[PDB]
Amino acid sequence: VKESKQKIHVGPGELDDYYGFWSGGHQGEVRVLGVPSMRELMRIPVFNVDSATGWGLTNESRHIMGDSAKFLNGDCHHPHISMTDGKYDGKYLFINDKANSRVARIRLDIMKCDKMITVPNVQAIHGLRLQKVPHTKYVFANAEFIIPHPNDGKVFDLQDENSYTMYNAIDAETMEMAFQVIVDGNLDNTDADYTGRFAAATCYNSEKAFDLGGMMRNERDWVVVFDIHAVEAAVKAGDFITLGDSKTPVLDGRKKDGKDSKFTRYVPVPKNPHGCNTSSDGKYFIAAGKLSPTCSMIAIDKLPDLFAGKLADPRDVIVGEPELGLGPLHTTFDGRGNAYTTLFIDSQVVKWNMEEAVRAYKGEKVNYIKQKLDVHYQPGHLHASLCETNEADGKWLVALSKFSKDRFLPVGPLHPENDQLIDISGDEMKLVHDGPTFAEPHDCIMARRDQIKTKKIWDRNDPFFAPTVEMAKKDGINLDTDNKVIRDGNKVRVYMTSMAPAFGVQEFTVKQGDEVTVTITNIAQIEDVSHGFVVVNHGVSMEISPQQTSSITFVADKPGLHWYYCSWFCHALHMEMVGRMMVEPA
Amino acid sequence: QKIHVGPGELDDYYGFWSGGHQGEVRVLGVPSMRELMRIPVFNVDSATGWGLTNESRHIMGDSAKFLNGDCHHPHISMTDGKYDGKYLFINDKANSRVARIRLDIMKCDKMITVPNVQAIHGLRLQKVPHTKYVFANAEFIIPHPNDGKVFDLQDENSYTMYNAIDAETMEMAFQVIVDGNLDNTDADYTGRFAAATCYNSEKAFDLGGMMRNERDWVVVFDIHAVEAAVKAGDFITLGDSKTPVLDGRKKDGKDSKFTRYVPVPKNPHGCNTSSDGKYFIAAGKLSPTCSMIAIDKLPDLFAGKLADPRDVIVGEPELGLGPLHTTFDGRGNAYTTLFIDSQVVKWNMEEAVRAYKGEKVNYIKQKLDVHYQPGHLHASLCETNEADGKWLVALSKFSKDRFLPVGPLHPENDQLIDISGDEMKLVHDGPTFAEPHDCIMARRDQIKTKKIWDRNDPFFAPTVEMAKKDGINLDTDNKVIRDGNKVRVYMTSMAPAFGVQEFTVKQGDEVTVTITNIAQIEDVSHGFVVVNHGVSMEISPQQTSSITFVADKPGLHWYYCSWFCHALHMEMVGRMMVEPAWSHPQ
Ligand code: CUZ
Ligand code: CUZ
Ligand code: CUA
Ligand code: CUA
Ligand SMILES: [Ca+2]
Ligand SMILES: [Ca+2]
Ligand SMILES: [Cl-]
Ligand SMILES: [Cl-]
Ligand SMILES: [Cl-]
Ligand SMILES: [K+]
Ligand SMILES: [K+]
Ligand code: NA
Ligand code: NA
Repeated sequence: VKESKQKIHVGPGELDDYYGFWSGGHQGEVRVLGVPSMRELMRIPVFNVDSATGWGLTNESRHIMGDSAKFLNGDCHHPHISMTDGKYDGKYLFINDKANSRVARIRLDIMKCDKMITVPNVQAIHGLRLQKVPHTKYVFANAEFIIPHPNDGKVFDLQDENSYTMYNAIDAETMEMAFQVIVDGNLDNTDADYTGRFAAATCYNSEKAFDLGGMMRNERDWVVVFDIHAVEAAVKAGDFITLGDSKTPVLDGRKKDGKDSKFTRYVPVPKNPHGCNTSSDGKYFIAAGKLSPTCSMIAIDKLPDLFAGKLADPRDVIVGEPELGLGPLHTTFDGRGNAYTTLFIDSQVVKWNMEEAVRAYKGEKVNYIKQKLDVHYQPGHLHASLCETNEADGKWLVALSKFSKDRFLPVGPLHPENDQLIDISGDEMKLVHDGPTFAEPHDCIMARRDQIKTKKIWDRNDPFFAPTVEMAKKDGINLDTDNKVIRDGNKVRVYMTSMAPAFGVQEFTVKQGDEVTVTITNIAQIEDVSHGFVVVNHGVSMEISPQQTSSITFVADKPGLHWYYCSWFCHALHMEMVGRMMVEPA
Repeated sequence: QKIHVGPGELDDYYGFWSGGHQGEVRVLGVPSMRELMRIPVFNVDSATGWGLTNESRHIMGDSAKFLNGDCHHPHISMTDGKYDGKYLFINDKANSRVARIRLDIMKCDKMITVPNVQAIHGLRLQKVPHTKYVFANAEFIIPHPNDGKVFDLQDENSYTMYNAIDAETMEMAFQVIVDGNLDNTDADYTGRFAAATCYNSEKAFDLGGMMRNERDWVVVFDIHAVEAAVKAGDFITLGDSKTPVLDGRKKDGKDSKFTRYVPVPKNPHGCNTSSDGKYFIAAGKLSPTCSMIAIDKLPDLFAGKLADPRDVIVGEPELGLGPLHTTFDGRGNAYTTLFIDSQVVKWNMEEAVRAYKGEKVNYIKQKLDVHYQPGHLHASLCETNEADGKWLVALSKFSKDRFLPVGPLHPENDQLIDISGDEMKLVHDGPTFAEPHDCIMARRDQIKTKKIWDRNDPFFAPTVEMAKKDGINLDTDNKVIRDGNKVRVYMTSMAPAFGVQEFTVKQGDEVTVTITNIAQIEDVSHGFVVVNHGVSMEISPQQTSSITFVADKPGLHWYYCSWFCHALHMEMVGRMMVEPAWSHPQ
């Protein structure tokens, strides 16, 4: 007998217990929440263009985005925190972009996106999870959609032998591709084991169809299990191919005339399975049945025997297949031996015991279902605190529901998502908070307060703006002191320090048509004294926080006087923290 | 007074938060302070496609080239000094715009770039007899014309202008040239008078010059005189704009027909009409006071029946350091933010008026500490004669230690305060991104939203018109129209299938995809994303949306529905096949 009795109210002056990291959904950012208050503490721009900080307008952000800076949209689903020894280490957050096929990395000490990669030769990065053990060496990323190779417009057929999709491994530390694995079918969600050897992904389009009925024809698709040691062995030996102009090593994980690859095993699982979730004790890859009212439990301890050819049938690694309810999509864990699964159709979370499910699969008459909690409505992902680590603490559960209906005030034709906080600390799940969120966060991740350490002010050698320091070095500028205008043909490079309530350069003059770069270094050493910089009617906007350098480039295409001002309320004289750009006519 | 809104309870008030330099408008539930919706206005929204869609870019006009905005002041249209819930208006300081949000669909439906001005800052609505005019301050003095021959702010032709926009047509109504500059503004409860603070009576560009004079002023406008001069044809026009321009400057000590300038210390900021309609209250900022302009003495002031403009001041209470903004409980109390002292000061307006007459009386009732450095504040219904004295939001600029650390950039602290009793009670600390400057609350029953679009809605009527030229009936048709190197795809959508699941174009074709969501159910929104083309939009029930992009890459390119709509949402996809350029002419 233990009761669910956790306090939910975080009063003024009190602090939240957990950080929540929410996908921004189709809006494209990452959002930082306090838990259990469910209040949004910060937005981290990633694939969106952020007017406030200038992400997507500044030179530093467009350098990180690369050529993909041309896109103003993203679609993210799956945020995950880097691990060491199966526990969060607080270093990085990774997230996917399904719209323009990217992975981004966020540095959790500065809460900014610091690296971004377009995954080559694929369309639509969806499933994403991190190696757990010995640490996050790889980011694993699913590309969802089968495409021709090459995709040059000569072949459009999905059934062609060179039409396929690929599992992707990115080096977490360098954010360069490590390798790709061609698979049969497609890829939905993915997870990793607690040794580093195995990773697994669900597949819903084993049929390689494009139409709705075609994609639901097979009784069973599969989860494909990857032998990462075997992949690495082959890469280290040089037996791989490359595709197109990408140097990425490409391994072939497809079955060929019935024969298995060294790199993959295909475990039949019903049906168009969706979630693929590693239990916190490291025993199971759990695939959520979706169209089948089940979850399928893959025993990780049997996978070495599967890849060694010691098992008669790939189904022999299935050790449980509990019937739970209508539309199982995702599973999480309290670390006490229970699994928690969203039922999309039944609109519930079901709590169930994994070892009892395994015994029931053997034919014991034991009831493994503990509780079904109604949620509102149609839940997708769910997340129990520390569930992706061997420290899963079984305290908080968030269920992320796609139809809010009447749970909030009406706000027009478009509705918010209902992210519901559930106390799981005791024997009964208890619903304690409905949190409306914009643009469908799909999944979220929680960390203990003590797992996250942030910088209070920037470091001057920070890699985030190191290329700007370099540019200034070429101009002979000491960013910490200098207030100067460099003229270079039709290029003008203003460098200034800023200190509330004044810009260090308060006027400058240019010729109509000049390309202007303005670089600002906030030399305050006080926490929270951010400055802004907006050029009126030029579409120019950016943030400069304490000890940061930020820069932005625009063309002075309009003759005349053009004011600039500080956008971040910084000082009693903030309205007067302004300057003039004077543009002499052509 | 209920503080906490439990699961399945609804908030009692809507709150409309400015998005600050992030450029959107945010809809909150009060008192829970949870964000229910984001309304993109000057930002590019990846989720809905605002800034990318043809409908949004049509509304933005040429300003669709800007990806940024800076908004501060949201206000709800009024009829007879009460909110009518028709429209929300907000300013853009970064690119000199005013936007209108239609509160039934919670979307920006009109936008205007105010001509011949720089930086739209202060903004407020006529109250009586209804909101005919939107009043908008241009904050910065510029040359006229601003063609790069004159840069000096002291030139005869260097000034800023007060701006009146027709609320219903969102076209310019008139502009009034003023001395000095403009900061905030408000309107009386008769329709005759509006008023604006000025902090740069010096027409300087540096900090000390802008602070030189002991008093700047509140400039009062006689809208009846302006209206009479425009009907009489007595105005000029500037540049290309047909907007009537009237001259509200003093010339040679002589007052204009349209303006009177009331001396007020010092670099005053806020400008707030009391809910009883008696006073324009100006916040003294650098002066530790507010200045109360008796609106009933204004007709006498404009008729030359007063010896000194100061004679319309009937109060100047000393309140504390850095008064910025004032709001009203409707019980004769005013609440003022003290930026430097970091407090809200509650004071009795009539008692302050007696103390100005010499009658010693303590008009200050309470000073509540806020965290930290408050800017604007807002009491529920404060801008109407229905000011109800229940809730107070103070919007503080430095949150320091009030929330978990999230890096060098800190959230703001919007603190909800109970003012229903004699004593202000701090009840909730609400972190917000990008510095909302101001907000506005409305009773739940003052807002009526549509659950599904009307098919004749002007938001997409231009698109319906385009479709008619192609002979399309958007409600039923699934057709691909070809026109040279343009392709216009029209389709219906019903979960979980796109009405046109595949189409083929030539490389380089300009593709418009128009989608009509023909669902009748609430909350069934679809999305549309073209992988790797930077294309993303929302289509809510009975909406038509369209987006245009270049099919610049040969090959097969997937599109998918981004808005979780169904159990088969992962499977709602389509294919664009792009034939290579080398296989087609040129
Ligand atoms: Cu992309 S899917 Cu269940 Cu993860 Cu939301
Ligand atoms: Cu623009 S000012 Cu007190 Cu409104 Cu914030
Ligand atoms: Cu710098 Cu406001
Ligand atoms: Cu249509 Cu999801
Ligand atoms: Ca299938
Ligand atoms: Ca002044
Ligand atoms: Cl998953
Ligand atoms: Cl338990
Ligand atoms: Cl104001
Ligand atoms: K939704
Ligand atoms: K701030
Ligand atoms: Na990169
Ligand atoms: Na317009």
